[PDB]
Amino acid sequence: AQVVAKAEMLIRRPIAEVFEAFVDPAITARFWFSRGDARLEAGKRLRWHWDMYGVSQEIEVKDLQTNRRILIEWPPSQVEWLFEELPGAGTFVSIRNSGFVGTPEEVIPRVVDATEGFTLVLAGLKACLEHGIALNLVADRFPRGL
Amino acid sequence: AQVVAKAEMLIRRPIAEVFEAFVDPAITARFWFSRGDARLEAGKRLRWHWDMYGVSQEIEVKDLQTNRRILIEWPPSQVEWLFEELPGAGTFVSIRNSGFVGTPEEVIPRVVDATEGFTLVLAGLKACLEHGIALNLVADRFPRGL
Repeated sequence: AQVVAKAEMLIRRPIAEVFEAFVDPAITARFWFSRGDARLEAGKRLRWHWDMYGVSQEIEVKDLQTNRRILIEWPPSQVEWLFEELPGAGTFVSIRNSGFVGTPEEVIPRVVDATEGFTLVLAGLKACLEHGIALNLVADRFPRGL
Repeated sequence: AQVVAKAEMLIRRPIAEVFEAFVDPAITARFWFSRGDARLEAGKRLRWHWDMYGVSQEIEVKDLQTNRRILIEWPPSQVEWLFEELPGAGTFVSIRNSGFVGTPEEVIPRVVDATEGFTLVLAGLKACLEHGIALNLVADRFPRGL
């Protein structure tokens, strides 16, 4: 029974726009990381940077199906995005993160943190695309002086 | 040693306003449930309603410490809010939900569901108090159709 961190949300915009919001880093940087090196494409390695932490990460696009699926791997934890149209209303986005190894008891906190983090990604996505607002959920989860 | 679903977030408003957003259902309903049939007080038995889902839950306020802590029980799962002034930034809010039973792949999907759910509460809280916007995360998490 694979242990999966999961977050899902309806985004009330067309699927081509909601999919592009994860492919084009100039959009993704409105709600998730600080900057990304390039557009996602199948088989490509690239870096995502979180300037407000100390952190960047090289990722590899393992699968990219337009308006349907994104699978990326960190060099073997993986994160899958699935996009389904809800006709007339928008795009239902589902994020699943797998690859947690260890005692289940050491993984419960890791699964908690990943679930909250991808839930933040979707809520920021929604505020950005439906309201034009930068909610700053990623930065404000870990404020200075914490 | 207990399993906790948990979500935390900085809300950039004064602690008294951030605390009151959970005590007054005319405020809480802007980002979480549909309605609540009383203001929270120590020892009160209360119902909260999610009319969009046809669901309602009776809750008991076990502890209410003004601007510091709320502890609610459902008939026994418990949810704790802690509120802490980050003087140079705002109000850091932490939600911890305990009362998961079983220790395997039985509790992990439920701690995931709960972590996602309380993360949505805090992002909606942030959007409502900092931007005055109803993000509608709760209703749009389980859209009818699909």
